[PDB]
Amino acid sequence: VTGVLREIVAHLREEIAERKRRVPLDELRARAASAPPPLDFLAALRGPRIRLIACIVGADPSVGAIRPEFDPAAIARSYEKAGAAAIGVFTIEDYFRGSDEYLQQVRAAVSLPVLRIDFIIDPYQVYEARALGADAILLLAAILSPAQLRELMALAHELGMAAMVEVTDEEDVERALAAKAPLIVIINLNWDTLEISLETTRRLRQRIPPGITVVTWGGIHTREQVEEMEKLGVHAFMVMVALMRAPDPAAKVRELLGI
Amino acid sequence: MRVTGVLREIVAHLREEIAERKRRVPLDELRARAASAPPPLDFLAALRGPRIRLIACIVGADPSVGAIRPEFDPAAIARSYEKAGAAAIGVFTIEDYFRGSDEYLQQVRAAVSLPVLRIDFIIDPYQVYEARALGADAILLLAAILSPAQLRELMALAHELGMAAMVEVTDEEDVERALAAKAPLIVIINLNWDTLEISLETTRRLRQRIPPGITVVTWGGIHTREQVEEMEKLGVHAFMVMVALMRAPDPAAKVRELLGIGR
Repeated sequence: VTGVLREIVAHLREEIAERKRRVPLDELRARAASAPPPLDFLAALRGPRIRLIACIVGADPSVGAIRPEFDPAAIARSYEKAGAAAIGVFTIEDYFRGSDEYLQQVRAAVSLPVLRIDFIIDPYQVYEARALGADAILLLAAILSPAQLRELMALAHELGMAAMVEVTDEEDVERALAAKAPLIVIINLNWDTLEISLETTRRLRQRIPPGITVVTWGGIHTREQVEEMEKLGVHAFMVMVALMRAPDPAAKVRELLGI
Repeated sequence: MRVTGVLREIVAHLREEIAERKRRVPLDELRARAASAPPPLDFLAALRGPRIRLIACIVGADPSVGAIRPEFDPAAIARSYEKAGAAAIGVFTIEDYFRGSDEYLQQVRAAVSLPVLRIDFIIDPYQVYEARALGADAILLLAAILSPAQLRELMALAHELGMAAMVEVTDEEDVERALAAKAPLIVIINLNWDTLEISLETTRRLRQRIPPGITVVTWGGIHTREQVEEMEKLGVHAFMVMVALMRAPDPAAKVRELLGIGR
């Protein structure tokens, strides 16, 4: 953690302390115990052919200027019809009020496993994701200490959720291999230059032994790329930017799955 | 489809925010605000040197929302960039999703004597008067998104207010649009919009299509002295840096390193 991400962390700490005040762990521990019971995310992620995780940003970039209001429930449903193996919801709760409600509306609308994409630095946030209906969380191996990585993985496992461990480089990969993570996502982003490139998963995928399920995220927008990743042993891919920019996102899901 | 999905949603939010701002601050009030401000400095002149010039860019927002102790202070950051040798300061304002992003541009403007470029998303003449009332000496115009009439209308409004208008180009079609509009100042954006992939290939591929006499800026994926020297060798007159300055431990030393100078 250093730079703009350091400034984000600083804000996250404030927000988390404020939330703990209003809803202490004990109250949230109970809430999570009574949420929709967790589906098996990792299982959805491995069949004969590479699987699609379709990601929704939990926020209306139009901020209400589009009428008929932003409706992620209907969006997720159309992704599910189009063959998506799982839905991802990028929540931005620390910067927008109702973001987490969008995660709940998606959870109610689909039968697929739901991955919550946010920035987890505290055990209290794993409980929050469970209480909102998530079946999986993300963990940033470049950010967390090797102790917190294992503690957060184990607590997710304790609550019934899968934890996908993000890696960006060779040093992140060894840390995830050290924490014995059975589920890794390669983020195709140079964290220094903010350069997106498929070359990251191409170089790094081979440093992950067979047995661990590999997911790839970033720079995928053609069916050619999807077949290339499937040739690489990659069991699933996440798409977010390609969907947000398609004139018909569900049609892009079908194109990416070759349907 | 050029304007689809998320970009359509942003523009739609902009259109609505501009209409609301217009009703609270009408054109004749804002025109007098612009006319009241100290006059814009010459931004084009700051970019014509014998060496390539650095436009050092600051984001006009606090991602910590106040949690960072010592509070975010862009005035002092801009002063450090000026001291280190920048030719101009760019301020990225996000006034359509954060409230007082424009107050940071005013803080920067009071703090330096360099020309100040306002980096934001201009689609309406109202926003050109706004940038001038906030102290801007230059604006950006995205040629790929404006109609030819709109592009020419916004360039002429900027000129009539004494500001420079930097026309952004992303590909060969954009360049021809800019040259057809007789733009004196063009910035090549080093970004494949399709993938959100950043690369200097764009500037290399498009620089020869722009005749001498037109001032060329390059923006995106610049972070080493060798890249700066290569662009200078291409006759590029200025470069914008934002990302590399924020990741830098000492941002003022990085400015000096990109210019190849000491103190």
